[PDB]
Amino acid sequence: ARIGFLSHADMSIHFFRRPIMQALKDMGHEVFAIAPKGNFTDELAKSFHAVTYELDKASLNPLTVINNSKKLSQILGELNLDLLQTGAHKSNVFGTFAAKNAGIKYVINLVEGLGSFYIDDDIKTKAVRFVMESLYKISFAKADACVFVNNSDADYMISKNLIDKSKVYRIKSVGVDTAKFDPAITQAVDLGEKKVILMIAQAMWHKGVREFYEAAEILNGYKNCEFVFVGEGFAGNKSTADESFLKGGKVRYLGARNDIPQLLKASYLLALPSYKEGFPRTVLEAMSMAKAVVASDVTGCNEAVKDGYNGLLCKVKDANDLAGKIKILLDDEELCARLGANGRSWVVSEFDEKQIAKRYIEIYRKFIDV
Ligand SMILES: CC(=O)N[C@H]1[C@@H](OP(=O)(O)OP(=O)(O)OC[C@H]2O[C@@H](n3ccc(=O)[nH]c3=O)[C@H](O)[C@@H]2O)O[C@H](CO)[C@H](O)[C@@H]1O
Repeated sequence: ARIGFLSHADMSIHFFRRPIMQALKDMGHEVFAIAPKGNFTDELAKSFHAVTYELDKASLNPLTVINNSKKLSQILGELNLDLLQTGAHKSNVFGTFAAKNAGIKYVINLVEGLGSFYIDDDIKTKAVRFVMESLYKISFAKADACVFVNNSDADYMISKNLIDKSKVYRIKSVGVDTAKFDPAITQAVDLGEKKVILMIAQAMWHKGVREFYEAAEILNGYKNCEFVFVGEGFAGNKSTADESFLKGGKVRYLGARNDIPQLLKASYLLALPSYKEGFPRTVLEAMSMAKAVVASDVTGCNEAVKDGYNGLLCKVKDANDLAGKIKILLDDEELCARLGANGRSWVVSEFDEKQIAKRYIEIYRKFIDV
């Protein structure tokens, strides 16, 4: 009845875990949102028990990551948790070690994307990938189960004998609030009289930001289109576009936004030229808003978008092919609407958050009384 949700970032708790956490709260359980201080901490803290901790999120310095995970073990023990749900690599691995050193009997892991350590292929990153996968063998062994939001990550980690099928649970996508993301009750943002080509993402190079911006240059307002980017940059980050880049192209930059349903309602299609995903939630949000998607033919994207059904797949690291798929849909409105309609139909029947949350709780029921 004391269930914590550990993440390296409060955004995962607030956007992804939330439906699970709200379901458990409603059932009368005490629910903990464990993540470093961020932009959603204050909001999270009036819905659940917010707990913050110091985390060097990207650092790979052993002593930093050891000291950090010792402090986290203490922070976690003070919560007297019955079960901990972790998410993503650093929480899955070091969060599990910390949780077990803290006396938490049950730890459920979650993989929602393999990350940039499977995009980059340099020798340094290949070494880091090997260590992480070696530690996963241990954390997965100490943990009781791991949920996977797509099939490819599960297949892969199984193929590498990192985890036994017995513990693999496949719950496709983290779900989307299809009653909130509902065209009929949403008033579009006013972005003009243009065909808005919308990309929602943190400005990671590995999200395809460069390709989205080059594709904007290539189409250059074709058929009265306008590329729009929603998300945050970060200065002094090799892995990220700075605001100067995000504002300096044939793209309208809106920064961070909370009116995503309204922005999607204003848009003509959603683009996600990611280098790698798990089950992208912005794609789900577009589908729920009955909007067609053009996404990269990469892990995750190619499970959330079926080419010719709810969207079009384009080659990765290829600004011209991304522009081509967008042009195709600009050239054929009746097709673009048909794909969006298929997206809305697919999400309502398989990806509404409420049933997805109930399936997580059925996994928890295996170990604790809810
Ligand atoms: C592996 C990877 O690279 N990403 C995965 C990771 O999500 P990411 O961390 O990549 O986030 P995402 O891009 O899937 O989702 C972003 C979330 O933030 C919201 N948002 C974003 C920007 C903004 O200004 N305002 C706003 O509200 C957006 O509506 C969405 O709900 O986990 C997700 C949940 O499973 C998916 O599996 C993604 O594939």
